[PDB]
Amino acid sequence: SVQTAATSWGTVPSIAVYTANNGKITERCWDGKGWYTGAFNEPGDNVSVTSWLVGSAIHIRVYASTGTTTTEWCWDGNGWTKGAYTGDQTAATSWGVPSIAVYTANNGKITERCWDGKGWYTGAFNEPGDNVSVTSWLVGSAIHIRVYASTGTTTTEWCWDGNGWTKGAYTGDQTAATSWGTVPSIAVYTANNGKITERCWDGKGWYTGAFNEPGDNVSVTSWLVGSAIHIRVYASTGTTTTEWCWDGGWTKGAYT
Ligand SMILES: CCN(CC)c1ccc2c(c1)Oc1cc(N(CC)CC)ccc1C2c1ccccc1C(=O)OCCOCCn1cc(CO[C@@H]2O[C@@H](C)[C@@H](O)[C@@H](O)[C@@H]2O)nn1
Ligand SMILES: CCN(CC)c1ccc2c(c1)Oc1cc(N(CC)CC)ccc1C2c1ccccc1C(=O)OCCOCCn1cc(CO[C@@H]2O[C@@H](C)[C@@H](O)[C@@H](O)[C@@H]2O)nn1
Ligand SMILES: CCN(CC)c1ccc2c(c1)Oc1cc(N(CC)CC)ccc1C2c1ccccc1C(=O)OCCOCCn1cc(CO[C@@H]2O[C@@H](C)[C@@H](O)[C@@H](O)[C@@H]2O)nn1
Repeated sequence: SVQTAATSWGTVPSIAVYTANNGKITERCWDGKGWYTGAFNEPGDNVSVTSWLVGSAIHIRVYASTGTTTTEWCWDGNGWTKGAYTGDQTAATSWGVPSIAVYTANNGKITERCWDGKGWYTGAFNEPGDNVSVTSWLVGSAIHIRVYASTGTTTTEWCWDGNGWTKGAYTGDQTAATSWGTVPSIAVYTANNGKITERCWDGKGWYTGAFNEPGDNVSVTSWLVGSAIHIRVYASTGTTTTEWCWDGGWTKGAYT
């Protein structure tokens, strides 16, 4: 089946969903007025994405992978351009300049490349895995990162909280992760052999979430309005991606 990556921003919000299909990555966009096909169009068998706002202007980084080569595509308001980033599965997160962290699963090994505003360098993360997802949150200036590494049917959470990578309490399969607030609350979606289920953290242990829908692949994005969380899960079977919406139960979204 296809596989997707999703990012969102702003008050509307705007959403961008990238789809790797038959060697080509395309983009579908929401700006509150219906879904439309965006301008991003590049080769790749795997895609991950991150984005940040500068004022009212979105900046987007899309990581497109073919074989072992990952190309970074940059939206900074004037067309898509090839970024400096130097088969594989990737997952990406960013915070703040910005700083960016890209995790790559390659032949059972997950490694990490980092952007700090100066150049790309190889981060400390090395753990086994065939599938990878990631989420992060700031507590002040302090980044906290959670990487979900999957091998077979086991998914291992790895935690960055300022002083090394520690194995998390979380309990190949393909995952997608999002988080919100300062506790934080986390939600991890896992596509396992045709079905997507949910595991949740609210600061006091992991438990089964209410989301349960079919799909071979999953991506996710979320935003806060005040303290209310809104979540969009993109579940794909074949070339069909269904959007599932949490806005306070889960309802089928308008995405096509
Ligand atoms: C870009 C337009 N302007 C004019 C208003 C601008 C805006 C912000 C900065 C600006 C300039 O400069 C600096 C400089 C520093 N320094 C001094 C050298 C370090 C202490 C610090 C903060 C700001 C910052 C800055 C300060 C606070 C918060 C964010 C930034 C920033 O956007 O940051 C943008 C900085 O970009 C300059 C360096 N740069 C940017 C890139 C772009 O790279 C692309 O984008 C990257 C994010 C990656 O994806 C990369 O692979 C890809 O190729 N390559 N080199
Ligand atoms: C009774 C249990 N203990 C001690 C035995 C405890 C309790 C509370 C804290 C404790 C410890 O430590 C801290 C530390 C900090 N700092 C200092 C600046 C940050 C480095 C701040 C507050 C407290 C807090 C804290 C104080 C007030 C309000 C909230 C917290 C808190 O939950 O905060 C979280 C601390 O642990 C308590 C509950 N908790 C946190 C985790 C973190 O777990 C990881 O991170 C999670 C988000 C998930 O990824 C999870 O799977 C992964 O294992 N597991 N249980
Ligand atoms: C003025 C009174 N009317 C029309 C007579 C009205 C207004 C709002 C809703 C209304 C009705 O009905 C629903 C019904 C549901 N349910 C039941 C749980 C399932 C369908 C949920 C929410 C509302 C909403 C609703 C609640 C909160 C936020 C937005 C909306 C909305 O859809 O419209 C507000 C206008 O905002 C711009 C137009 N808009 C927003 C959306 C939300 O779309 C979803 O969310 C987007 C972010 C995307 O992910 C998209 O694919 C997905 O379908 N659709 N159209």
